[PDB]
Amino acid sequence: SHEQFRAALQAVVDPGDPRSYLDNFIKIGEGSTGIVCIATVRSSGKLVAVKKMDLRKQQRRELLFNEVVIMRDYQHENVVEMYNSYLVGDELWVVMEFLEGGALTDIVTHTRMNEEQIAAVCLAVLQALSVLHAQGVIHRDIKSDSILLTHDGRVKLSDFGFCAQVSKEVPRRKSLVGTPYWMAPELISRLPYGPEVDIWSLGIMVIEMVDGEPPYFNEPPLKAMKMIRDNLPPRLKNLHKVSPSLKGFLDRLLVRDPAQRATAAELLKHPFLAKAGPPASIVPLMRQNRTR
Ligand SMILES: CNC(=O)c1ccc2ncsc2c1
Repeated sequence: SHEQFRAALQAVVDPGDPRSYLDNFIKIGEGSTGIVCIATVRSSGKLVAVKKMDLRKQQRRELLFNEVVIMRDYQHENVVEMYNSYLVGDELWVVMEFLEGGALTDIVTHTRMNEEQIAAVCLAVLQALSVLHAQGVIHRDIKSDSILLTHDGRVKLSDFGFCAQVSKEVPRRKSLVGTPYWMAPELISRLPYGPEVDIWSLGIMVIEMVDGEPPYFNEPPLKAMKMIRDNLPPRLKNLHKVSPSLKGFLDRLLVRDPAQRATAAELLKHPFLAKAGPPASIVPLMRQNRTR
């Protein structure tokens, strides 16, 4: 019953209607759970983003609860700040920070990132992931689309709609969740899994940043998963174009056996990350500075 779920949700969200203090909604994007508008706080002129998820157009609508679990409990500097959540009509609305340097997908699609810039992205995702993983939270949809930048070039994780939680009582997850190309093979094999699955997907994102797209991006989703499961770790299209120090890094990420994969915390001490630049090194890549 759609109505029963709307009622369940009302019990966990902030009361009211944000359209009472917001002005001039403009669509800026779409995910798989919903769309993203920006609005203007009416009194102050600050901008915010509002994530709009229709309750009737979800694969599993119980995952919508993840938005509020994360907003309540797992806020952190390398994670998007989510301010309030409402039930509006038949939609859930999350008001959050507007990350105005946009998504990393736009950068990888049109640009050639260098290793200083790649290393800064990787560092900041791994800061986030170690902290989350230590609390047993697995993100489960790591990809360029999930990484947002501020105008001044600081990297934050987004799109926690598919995340899940592990612990002594529930030590592994079993669900088939994410975006096919970035899925870890243990996950595709339906092994029970842990946070190691985010480390694999980060690798795939490294390859995004190096090659421009993930492995097997030309096959339909179903066939490429078969491919990930069977064949060995995918190779850079452009192996010759990467320092041995970054090959050394990717090699610790794209391990098929989850037990021998690196952890977010171990990978923080890997030498490839010493090359990380500041935030400012990423600013040139953004569409508003790229051609200028
Ligand atoms: C393609 N753009 C986007 O999807 C986008 C951009 C900024 C932002 N700030 C909070 S959510 C969010 C999404």
